[PDB]
Amino acid sequence: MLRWQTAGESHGEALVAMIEGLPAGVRISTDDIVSALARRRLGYQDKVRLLTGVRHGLTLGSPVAIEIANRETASRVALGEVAKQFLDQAFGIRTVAHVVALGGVQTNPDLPLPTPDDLEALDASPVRTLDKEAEVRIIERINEAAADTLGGVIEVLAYGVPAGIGTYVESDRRLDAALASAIMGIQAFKGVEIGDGFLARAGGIEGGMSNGQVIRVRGAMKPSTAVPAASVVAEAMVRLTLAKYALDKFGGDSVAETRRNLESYLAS
Amino acid sequence: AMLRWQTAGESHGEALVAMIEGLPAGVRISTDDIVSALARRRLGYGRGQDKVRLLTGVRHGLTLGSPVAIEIANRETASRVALGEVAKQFLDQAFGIRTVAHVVALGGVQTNPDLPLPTPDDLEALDASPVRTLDKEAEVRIIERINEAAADTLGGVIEVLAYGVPAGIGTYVESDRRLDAALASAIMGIQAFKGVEIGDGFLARAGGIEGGMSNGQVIRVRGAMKPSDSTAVPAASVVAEAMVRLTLAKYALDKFGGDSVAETRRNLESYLAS
Amino acid sequence: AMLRWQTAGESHGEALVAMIEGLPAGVRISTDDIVSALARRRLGYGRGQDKVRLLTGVRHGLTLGSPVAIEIANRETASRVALGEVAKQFLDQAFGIRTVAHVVALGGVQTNPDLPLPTPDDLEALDASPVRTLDKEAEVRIIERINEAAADTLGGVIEVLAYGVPAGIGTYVESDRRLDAALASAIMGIQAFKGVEIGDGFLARAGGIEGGMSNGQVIRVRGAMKPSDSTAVPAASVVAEAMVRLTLAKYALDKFGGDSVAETRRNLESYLAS
Amino acid sequence: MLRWQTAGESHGEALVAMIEGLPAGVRISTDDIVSALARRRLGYQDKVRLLTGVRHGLTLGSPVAIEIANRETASRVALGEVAKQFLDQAFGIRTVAHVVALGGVQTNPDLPLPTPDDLEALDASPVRTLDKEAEVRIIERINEAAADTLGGVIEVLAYGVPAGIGTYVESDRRLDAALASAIMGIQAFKGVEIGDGFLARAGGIEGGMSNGQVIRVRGAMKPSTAVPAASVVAEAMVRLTLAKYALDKFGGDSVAETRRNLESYLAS
Ligand SMILES: [Cl-]
Ligand SMILES: [Cl-]
Ligand SMILES: [Cl-]
Ligand SMILES: [Cl-]
Ligand SMILES: [Cl-]
Ligand SMILES: [Cl-]
Ligand SMILES: [Cl-]
Ligand SMILES: [Cl-]
Repeated sequence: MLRWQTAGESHGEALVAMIEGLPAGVRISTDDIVSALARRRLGYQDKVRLLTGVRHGLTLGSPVAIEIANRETASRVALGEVAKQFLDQAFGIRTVAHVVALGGVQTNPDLPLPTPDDLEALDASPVRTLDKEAEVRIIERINEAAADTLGGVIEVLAYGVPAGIGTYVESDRRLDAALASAIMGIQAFKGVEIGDGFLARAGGIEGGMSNGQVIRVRGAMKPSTAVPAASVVAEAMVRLTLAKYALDKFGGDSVAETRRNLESYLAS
Repeated sequence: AMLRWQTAGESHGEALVAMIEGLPAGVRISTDDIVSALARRRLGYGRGQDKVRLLTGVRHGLTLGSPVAIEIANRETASRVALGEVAKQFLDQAFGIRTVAHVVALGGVQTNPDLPLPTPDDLEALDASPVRTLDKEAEVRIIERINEAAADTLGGVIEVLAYGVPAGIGTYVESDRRLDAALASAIMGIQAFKGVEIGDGFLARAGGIEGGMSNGQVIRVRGAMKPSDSTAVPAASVVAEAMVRLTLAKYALDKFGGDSVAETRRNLESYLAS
Repeated sequence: AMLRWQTAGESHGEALVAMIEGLPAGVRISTDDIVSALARRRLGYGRGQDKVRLLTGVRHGLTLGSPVAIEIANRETASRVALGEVAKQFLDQAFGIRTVAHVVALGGVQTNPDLPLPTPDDLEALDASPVRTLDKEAEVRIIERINEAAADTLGGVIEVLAYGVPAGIGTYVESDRRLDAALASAIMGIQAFKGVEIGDGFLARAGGIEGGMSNGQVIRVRGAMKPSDSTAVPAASVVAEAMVRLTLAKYALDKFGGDSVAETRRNLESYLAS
Repeated sequence: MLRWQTAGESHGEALVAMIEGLPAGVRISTDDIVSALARRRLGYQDKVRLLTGVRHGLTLGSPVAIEIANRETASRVALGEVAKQFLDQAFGIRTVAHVVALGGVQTNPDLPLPTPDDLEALDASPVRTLDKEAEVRIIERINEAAADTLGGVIEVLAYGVPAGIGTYVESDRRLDAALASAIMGIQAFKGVEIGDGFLARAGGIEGGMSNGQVIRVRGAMKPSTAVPAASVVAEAMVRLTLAKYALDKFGGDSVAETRRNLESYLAS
């Protein structure tokens, strides 16, 4: 079972993150993590060590512990980076995060959904959106406001998820249940939807199981603005939950065995 | 032992079975209580009896502290509603916690938010309403809206409110163990639910949970669902109530413990004296 | 979902109830199988009927994949023995794993270790023996020993053997998740048990588990217990067998999975082809 | 719930141990841990950092992570040291570990049981026993043997445990069940007993619950000798299980609240 723990005080010598149950063969580097941490600072000099579980840039199958030199989101974002690598390398699964509403201003829903290829443009946007018209209105609104007190709605999309991850049983063990819980557990979040949700299309989860479509998770939040950073942190938690459920369903001891189990299932 | 439960049964086998472990000795519970809560899951506006046995864990009308197994005669929601009736009796007797469920929107037709929140004393009236709301005005539009539609295909929004929850249940740690996270999970795990809010979230007020923990105010949980010939939404609210109760029972039991309703009651009384 | 089980019932209430979740569809199981396994828990040398319902999870004699609830008519060991009968049928049908239980010592009187180990084909003979051993010589001394004693106060050592377990079940990681650790826990959690060995441990042979994992040999688990007018030891062996089976079912299900006995069987067949 | 994880490769830059759910107020230092690690080397230059969860020599209530600079038992022994501090400071509970048989030679059971005050004498004994007659026979036997292949039986005693920790319910959640599992999960162990066990007085656990007596746990093992080190490692795991169960039964958020909950229960 993929399991993780974080540690470290706002003003201490280090933050520690530890993840267990990841298979051997995942390519992960400290520069990957430094890069993932920089992204958390974005919105209108991190040092990382991989202490255990890695040799020659690959996971070994043992527990991976990360030391980050410095409330904090760093350690969760670091874990999300490891989860990101694993999901892509083992399954072709990739996520995207963006802000779809901030301070009451909505983005245009008729516009194309962002994709993983839009990552550079989203990092470049001060409020993490491709909707250039909404962005300038959001910026105006931020400037009329203190900044970190404004609310918003964020969205995380997951591509390449194969159908069949989750359970048909009605319980918190369903995939939409686990995701809803992962988001709402983030400070400031007050709501979560799968797809159109309250507006109701399914958002890629139907009857507790992924259906093969894009998974669209939205989180409402209400506590220099904090909304873009929240989208990034939420992406980390969505990645971790997705990694956990995908590994439970197709898990092998090495990334190569894991793909091999995906191709088997997918060929029947 | 954490409060833990399980259900079983096929929609056309002889019986449905529900089991719950971790409940303290001394909860006052009867088959009658359950037959009653089961009746309510059938209410709902349309346009076109239950037998219960307490197989284990109860003696002389009171829980023993051991696992309680319930046989309900015969997807099903009965075993969960039954379970919520047991949680209801525990919450009220040990903590004076009571919940209420109502439909705040159905098929696009919203109710009026200004109207005062329903309270537990409004139960009989809520059961009497075909669409489970106190908004007479809205009830007629919703009925109109159902009539112009197949009924059970319409979705809506439900609300569950919890009165009397003391402050300090849940945790500051940002994780799954937060009370708001567990409730989101409890709702979202019910078939057809696509959304969940604490307070007026997507529009916002904390809804009684701040920083992962109950603050003493009324707790408000909303859920959006979208699936004779009746609508499914009022019943969804009754099921959501069942799961909110179970979660609240679990978390309250964890904080105030006790091997008996009396001891649990004393631990709360003690905690509130600081 | 991990194989998971729960029992309930009071020693003088209407029924005992046992429930097990996570079992694959297609296990062949009948009330009859259970009445039978329940009869065996009563065997034991002395000096001075069961009704079973499969309330859920079974249709046309086969498991459905959903939770299985069992009502046994009426401390008790019946619900665990019932549960072990279900695990027995699963183990044998999905993996060809079968177990045997026997008493290797009682009241200080040891059996002879040189004699060949009992096999599953020795069941009928083991049931026929008042002290559940194939050591005719020892059986008479034990009976002698019981006679010179209150019978149920005498302790002893029991052994459970598991044939056909494939290699690779459990883990290398030094923790609770090792197969030998889980079995130690399964036994030690039974009332009166004070000791547990894998193989000939205290005297030593691996007993089929090395480095936290099954190696393909026969698995051997020993347990030391010390509490008409019969001895309790032969029945303890039957209960220990029930818990060893459940643990083995859990761990095997975790490694070979499958939503059906057929699919699980194919995953093992696949694993053994490397 | 007291929860711990360990990480680190036999030949890597560090070993990491992390423990969560410990209350604020436990006095613990890196010198305590260095000392506990030295004890593991004993039998016929460790550097430790407390990365998180501690300030002014006291736990804060958050997760405690430990870095140890170097199969390994170091990280478990480190966790046992933290567990030791907590158990003594919160409950007056203290443990002892010793070898009661090695290579077939038995110690004298008529002799006084060791106590926590016997710690210096036990560390000083090359085979961890107060039975001086048995010790020289054990040493002879070791010398007649390769050394690390000899088996033995170890014992861990726990003093000051209050009656009532565990459960009467027949399951692996009983205290004797949890302890049996903690020992047997250690490599090389093949058997565990509570009290006289197979010999059968109760060894301090009756009907799944501690009874107020001394808890006596024995572990049979069969893989320069390794038996004394195994006794120390087993003590670490017994400490952790005891800490976990005691905290579940009387746990408060600070050591002071925890004692206070013990005195309450104990006064009724
Ligand atoms: Cl990407
Ligand atoms: Cl907004
Ligand atoms: Cl609606
Ligand atoms: Cl009471
Ligand atoms: Cl004996
Ligand atoms: Cl099948
Ligand atoms: Cl000490
Ligand atoms: Cl020995």
